[PDB]
Amino acid sequence: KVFGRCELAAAMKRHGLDNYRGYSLGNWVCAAKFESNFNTQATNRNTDGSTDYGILQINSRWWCNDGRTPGSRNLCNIPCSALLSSDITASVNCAKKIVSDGNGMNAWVAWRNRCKGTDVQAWIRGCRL
Ligand SMILES: Nc1ncnc2c1ncn2[C@@H]1O[C@H](COP(=O)(O)OP(=O)(O)OP(=O)(O)O)[C@@H](O)[C@H]1O
Ligand SMILES: Nc1ncnc2c1ncn2[C@@H]1O[C@H](COP(=O)(O)OP(=O)(O)OP(=O)(O)O)[C@@H](O)[C@H]1O
Ligand SMILES: Nc1ncnc2c1ncn2[C@@H]1O[C@H](COP(=O)(O)OP(=O)(O)OP(=O)(O)O)[C@@H](O)[C@H]1O
Repeated sequence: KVFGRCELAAAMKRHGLDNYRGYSLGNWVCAAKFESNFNTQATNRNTDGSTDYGILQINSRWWCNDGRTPGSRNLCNIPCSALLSSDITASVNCAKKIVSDGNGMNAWVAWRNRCKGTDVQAWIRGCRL
């Protein structure tokens, strides 16, 4: 599923990401925009043999199991395929674990490089949530 911007904002808010660990909703929408272009099915392989999955590009070395990543830890205790669903629940639940882990949203490279410190509230402007 390719979400619209306000559609994803509303879904993320329904699933409890607004201000989760102090990160406002626009941070999460901005991260999804630049990680996956709002496409739940996005997958991208990394140099180390892991792959990133879903709307928030969660990686198979630490967070989910894809059966092909040496040293997989599966800290979200989920198959990576679950992070590709049209229903964002599994991605949200895993993202909540990631952002609680010490580095906050710096776990998402696209957030660090394209969202952090910017006017992220713009990502929810005009939306009826
Ligand atoms: N009665 C239920 N039976 C089974 N699962 C449930 C039930 N109520 C809630 N859930 C679980 O809640 C998870 C997420 O909540 P829910 O499906 O209600 O979100 P939503 O508001 O429809 O989401 P979105 O706004 O993204 O469409 C679902 O994956 C489902 O597993
Ligand atoms: N892949 C990553 N996963 C999680 N946190 C990360 C990752 N890469 C960087 N960070 C953290 O994000 C924050 C900023 O990252 P960055 O690499 O830019 O900072 P740094 O090397 O500590 O120095 P500076 O920000 O001063 O240039 C730091 O806390 C860094 O530890
Ligand atoms: N400062 C830290 N010291 C030790 N372990 C840490 C630290 N920060 C995070 N971790 C743990 O390291 C593992 C990877 O966390 P991290 O936030 O770096 O993940 P990631 O951004 O998805 O991966 P990567 O850094 O490989 O790109 C998790 O178990 C996290 O709990």
